[PDB]
Amino acid sequence: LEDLLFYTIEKIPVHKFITALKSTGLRTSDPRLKECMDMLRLTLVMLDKDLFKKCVQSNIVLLTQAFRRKFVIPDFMSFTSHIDELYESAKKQSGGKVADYIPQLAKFSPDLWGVSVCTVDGQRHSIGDTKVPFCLQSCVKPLKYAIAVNDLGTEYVHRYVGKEPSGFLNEDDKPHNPMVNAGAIVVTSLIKQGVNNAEKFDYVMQFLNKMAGNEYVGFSNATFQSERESGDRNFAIGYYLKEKKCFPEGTDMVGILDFYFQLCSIEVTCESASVMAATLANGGFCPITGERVLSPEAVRNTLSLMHSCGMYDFSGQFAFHVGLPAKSGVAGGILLVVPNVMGMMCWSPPLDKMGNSVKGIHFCHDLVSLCNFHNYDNLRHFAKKLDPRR
Amino acid sequence: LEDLLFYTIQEKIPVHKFITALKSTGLRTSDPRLKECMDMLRLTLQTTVMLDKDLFKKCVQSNIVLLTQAFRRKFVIPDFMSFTSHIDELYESAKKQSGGKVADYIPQLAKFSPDLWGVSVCTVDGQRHSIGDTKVPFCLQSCVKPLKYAIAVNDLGTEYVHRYVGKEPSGFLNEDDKPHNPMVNAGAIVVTSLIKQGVNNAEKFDYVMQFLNKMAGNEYVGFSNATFQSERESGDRNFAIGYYLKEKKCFPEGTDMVGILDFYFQLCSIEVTCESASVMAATLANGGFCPITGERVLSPEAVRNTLSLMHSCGMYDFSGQFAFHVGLPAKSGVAGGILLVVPNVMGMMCWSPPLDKMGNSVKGIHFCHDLVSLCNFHNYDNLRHFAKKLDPRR
Amino acid sequence: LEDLLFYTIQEKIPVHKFITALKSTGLRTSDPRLKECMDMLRLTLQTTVMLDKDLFKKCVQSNIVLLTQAFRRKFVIPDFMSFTSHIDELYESAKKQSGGKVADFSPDLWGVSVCTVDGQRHSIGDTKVPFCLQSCVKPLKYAIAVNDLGTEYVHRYVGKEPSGFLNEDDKPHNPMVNAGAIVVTSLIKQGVNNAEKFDYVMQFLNKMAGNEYVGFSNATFQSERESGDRNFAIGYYLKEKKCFPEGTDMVGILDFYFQLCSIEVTCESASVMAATLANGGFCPITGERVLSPEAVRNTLSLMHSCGMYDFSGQFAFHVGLPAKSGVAGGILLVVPNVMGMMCWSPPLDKMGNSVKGIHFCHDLVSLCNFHNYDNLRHFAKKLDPRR
Amino acid sequence: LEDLLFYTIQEKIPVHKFITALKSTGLRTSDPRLKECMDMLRLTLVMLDKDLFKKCVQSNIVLLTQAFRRKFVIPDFMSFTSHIDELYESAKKQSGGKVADYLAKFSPDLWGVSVCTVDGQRHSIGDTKVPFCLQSCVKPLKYAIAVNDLGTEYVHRYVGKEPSGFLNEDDKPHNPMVNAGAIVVTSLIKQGVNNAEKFDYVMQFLNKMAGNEYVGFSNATFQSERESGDRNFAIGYYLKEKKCFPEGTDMVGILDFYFQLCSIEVTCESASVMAATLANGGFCPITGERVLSPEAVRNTLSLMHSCGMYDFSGQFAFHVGLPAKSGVAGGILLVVPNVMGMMCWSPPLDKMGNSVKGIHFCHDLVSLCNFHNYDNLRHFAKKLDPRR
Repeated sequence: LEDLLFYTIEKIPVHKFITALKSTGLRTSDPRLKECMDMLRLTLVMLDKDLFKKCVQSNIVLLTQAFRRKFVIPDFMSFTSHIDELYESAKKQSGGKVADYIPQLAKFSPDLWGVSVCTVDGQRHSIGDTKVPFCLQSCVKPLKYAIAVNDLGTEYVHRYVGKEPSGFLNEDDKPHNPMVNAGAIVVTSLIKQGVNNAEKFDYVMQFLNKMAGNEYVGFSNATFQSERESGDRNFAIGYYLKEKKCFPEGTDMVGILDFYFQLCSIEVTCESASVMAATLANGGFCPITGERVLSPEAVRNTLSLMHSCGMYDFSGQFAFHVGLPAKSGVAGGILLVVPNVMGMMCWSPPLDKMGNSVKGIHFCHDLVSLCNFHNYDNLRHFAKKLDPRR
Repeated sequence: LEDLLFYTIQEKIPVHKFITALKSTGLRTSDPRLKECMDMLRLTLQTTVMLDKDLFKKCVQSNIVLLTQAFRRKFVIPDFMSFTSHIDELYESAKKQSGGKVADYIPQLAKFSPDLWGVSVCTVDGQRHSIGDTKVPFCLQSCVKPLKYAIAVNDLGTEYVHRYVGKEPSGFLNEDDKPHNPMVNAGAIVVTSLIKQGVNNAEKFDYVMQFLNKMAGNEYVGFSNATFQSERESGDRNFAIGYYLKEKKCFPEGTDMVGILDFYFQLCSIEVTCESASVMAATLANGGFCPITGERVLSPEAVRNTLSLMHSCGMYDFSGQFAFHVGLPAKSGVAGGILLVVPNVMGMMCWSPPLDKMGNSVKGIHFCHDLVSLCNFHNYDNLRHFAKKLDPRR
Repeated sequence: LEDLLFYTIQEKIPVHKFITALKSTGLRTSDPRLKECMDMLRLTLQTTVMLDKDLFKKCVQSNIVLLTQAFRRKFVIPDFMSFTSHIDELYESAKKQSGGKVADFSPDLWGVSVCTVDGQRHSIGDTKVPFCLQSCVKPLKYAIAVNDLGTEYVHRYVGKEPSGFLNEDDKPHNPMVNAGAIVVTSLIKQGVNNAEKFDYVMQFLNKMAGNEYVGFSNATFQSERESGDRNFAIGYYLKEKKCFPEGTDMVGILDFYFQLCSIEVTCESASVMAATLANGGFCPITGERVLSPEAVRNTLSLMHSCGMYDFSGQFAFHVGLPAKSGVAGGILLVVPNVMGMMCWSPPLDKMGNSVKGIHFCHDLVSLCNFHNYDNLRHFAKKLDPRR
Repeated sequence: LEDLLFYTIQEKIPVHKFITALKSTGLRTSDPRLKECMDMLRLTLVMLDKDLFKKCVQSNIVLLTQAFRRKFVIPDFMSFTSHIDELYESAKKQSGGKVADYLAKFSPDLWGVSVCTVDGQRHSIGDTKVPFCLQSCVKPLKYAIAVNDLGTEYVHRYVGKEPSGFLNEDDKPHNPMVNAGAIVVTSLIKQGVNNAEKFDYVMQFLNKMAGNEYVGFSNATFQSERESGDRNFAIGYYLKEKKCFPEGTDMVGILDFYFQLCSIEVTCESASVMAATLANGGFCPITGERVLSPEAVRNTLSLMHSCGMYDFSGQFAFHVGLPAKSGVAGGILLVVPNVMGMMCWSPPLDKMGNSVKGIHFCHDLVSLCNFHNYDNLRHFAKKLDPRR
């Protein structure tokens, strides 16, 4: 196992192993690599059979699979080369306008652009401004919906909200889906019922942590305050939803919107969020931690509704061309999921008429032109498309 | 080579025991890709029941690759015999769903017994299974919409086709005045206008028929003149659509709209069985390559576009719900057929005449829900973690 | 002058004889226009029961003109007694229709008040029972806005046409829908608090009613206030689309809005308001000009098209009279140039309109040609009260 | 009787003097109801005395008395037509809008306004006697015939009573004023008969309404409507599909009848009598004949009010406050209930599909006079009332 892996790389200089590992896409920071990385820390510049396996033994299974090219993208280093090329073609689109409707959204420089990819195997790549935290805004919708369905199951959740695109309420007298603001609001009321906004938020927060594999998650109070004061439309919705009895019994609405606004102000970076999208691409299992955050039905349902409802008015166009479930938000983030392969976060503040990141949208189209990630792309015949999984 | 495979089935090998092993891969002896081998076997049985290396290699030599993959269980569904057994269970479960009304609006659709129910599977590897009434021919009707839309996009390309017709569900014309998509009648009619322009219907129809043959691997494709006459006569709302389309200039220049409507009804009147249709379905599942004949019928462009639209628009008003729960591109028609594609896996046709309020076959819809509950074919199901679903792929 | 009148009713005229002929013109002795004359009779009765050219003239002098037109049969309904006879018959017929559901007031409560443009009054049923204007206030308050701010201003904020939340211009559809009524409410007496606002609208409402009963139900207000989720939704959507005038406090505007819906009237009191619109802005009993013709016309047009909720198209077609209904069960009904009236029954039909009222309005038009498009010269079988 | 009249008009009465007086009440010597009295005048034909006057005038003295005793709706007509002129001139200066090309022959310069009161008083200015197709203006007329023969309950079994805002909740067209409804109405009239007979009937009906003034048919327009009528065929098949026609209806035929109806020709003059008939409660003002039941006239006016102007109907009914019908030929059939009716014709149409000049004229008409539905008769403020 370890021995086998040992030769694969009479004495192994650590830095040689480190690079070999970093080329598989895995990060030394990987939670699943801790024991091995610690063991390396302990020993620390060259390793031998007995010793190597001493460090590696604990993680050997994951290390073997990285080195013996069994990850979803066998050649990651090449794949990231294309990601960079794509990232840069999109960088060249300066159009669109940053949402100014609140000061926190206005602050952001138009030229912040980043793409963070995390596969279902935990292979990571980043380019651009990945580490800059920004608000999930509408990107939180699929996430909290996932939490909702995960906790309460599909049937309960959809007693309250619809399964399809509108085209305020539908014929059943419920919001059309969780991706619209009315739907999202209703969903917000389903999560952790009978508890105060503080604990509710803590719960959701801890849940987003699991999804991120404990990568950066935060809260913008500045954004929250601005969301609250300027939230007149959301209030109009709340009051309508209340009058239509769309909420669970014993719901304090004004609280649900307070809660709702908070979720929208939850902060992420491209990195942290790409892992969240990976958890969705991995069937509920966080790729880096390996823990099961969400139930498959919750993930399935979410991926469905990001497909149909995800892009706002660009959803149909998006689904037809990109053919991938994705979530957009006013922050300029696009949470993009390629099922069974990877997930990613694209962030640029400038948005188009539809309200989606211009660069992100551009990048998504490009990404799918290049590789066959399109839902209806065929695995055996994809014509001239590049397949990163081979 | 073949040689290795001989040991993969004693010194001398009964012919019938080679057959049953082959037939168990889900493959059929009728397979066009098996012909050279199947013929050597039939010929050899003349020169007489049993074989030896050299004699075996004599028969299997041409088709070994396919035969090797089959006996090396390298096909999509490695255990086909087990998978089909589940299909039969789901079939029986749906057979118990007698609700729904057969479409009476014309004599040809009313002629059908409410109890005609069949399912046919064809994988991308040519593995076949059928149960219920597979052999009974019925009109595609709306099941033809994706197929003819595939043809247009194949010939004319995405960009052109969608100048005339839209890419998304309606939710008569969209904002740009094009029909909403190829899946609605307004769209299907427009698309019908795009195929084989500048020729008379007879040749247009023949072209479309050629195409359909290739897609069915030359299995049964036919025409019901009875239905065509009745579609023609009763087609008032299609004509309304035709005139609105002409008035709105949705058709290409020089289009003859009354003729395009004749062509349209003709296409709706094209006949298939569950078997022949399931192969057409598997082609879309196979990225444009007919799973049984190995020929490339459709461009990946066309196939992808079609699957997307069948996903969003294919189930009528049950589309949103269908895509959510079943999560497979599918197409329903008044005939009671459901053209179902599981990408990268297989394709199938479920046929029952009784329709639900949405217009979809009751037993079909029921079967499709069940199908996805059992196995993870749902678009967004995970290949690694599908919980307690079963995965025929392994 | 009055001389003539004298001989129109022997050497001496018993007073009762004068009152009874007067009350037959449909006029009421309480008519503010009759005050002087009636004051004089009560005084003469103190200085005692008969009148004479000099005594008479002394009483009827001040009021002659009205009293003259009254007895020259020159009012709009020349024969009132015979008209009110039919109203009573129409009342009893509609009374027999008990279908409908009360808002959640007895279901049995039903009543009709007629006030013509000449001040002629008739009342039957429970007409003194006070009830909330509710949506019946919408036209009245729109009339105030148009009156004060002019047509062009008011309609910068709200639309003139039936809906078919906001229209293409992002204004509410009209003053008759809630969104439109809430916006309109925002137009009246800007820059002042709700107390002074409410008074202003109330004094206006008093003039329209000829100072007849106008009141406010706080019980209703508190209810409409807590249960108002629908309107608060509308208030925020309105605020979000900037449909209000700059510097509007919407939460305050909504409170004002609930206040206007809670204003109480009676069938009688209200019928005068209706007759005011029928009179081109002049309260028929006082003679004061309450509203501008511009305002009165705009209101009637919108009551015609938008007034009955979803029954507007059907009501305007068949009845052809501008009218407004409210959840309280009242129907504000105006016959232009003729009269105005208030039908009130609590039980409502599926449309939100009073079962009895709606029935009455249909009956009314079938009998008399008041229909917008009925003809004055050839009405066929319809009776014409103006002759 | 007539003796009374005679003194009103010295010992003897030069005929021309009676003419000009007669013509000044707005009446026309061409007036059908004056026929007997006009006959007698040429019979005698340059002065008249009692006997002789009473001889010629006796015939119709009730009309001549009313006219000369200013008992007509507009007592001072000669003043009123002066304002109509001013209004006409004011409107004639609107050069905006486009002629319907889809008629192009018609010069955009053509503008005319014909007035006919409920008393038979006539006035014309601009291009009155140029014939033009009713087109959509025929819809209310068509509907009135239907409701006249078939009654309210039957006609509205097939078509709706209210504005749209293709079919309504009941699956019937929204009203007679939309092509869908108009087509349906057309299938209602004179059923069980061939289009040749159907057309003759509607033609005779329209004649009545016009008091036998010009009514005609443009085959040119008709052929063109048929060839370009794809929209109407689409509607036709949809109606057929939804079973909106009476059973046994030949849908393709109806469309043809429909096309023919839109191609019927009127002049501002003949058409104003039609509108006047609708203003007079179904009685043709000039003939005196009863053409339409009050039921039909009332229903027609209601629907013209709400549905008449296309998308401008709401804006129109609000401001103008008069029932009217507009058409692609640039015609506007305008009805003032109980007062008069008129046709305003200019080819160029605004974005709404309404005659630019006509619309402009109507607005001016109601600003000047209180003909507005909800204008008050006692207090109109600063408006002008032709009825006094």
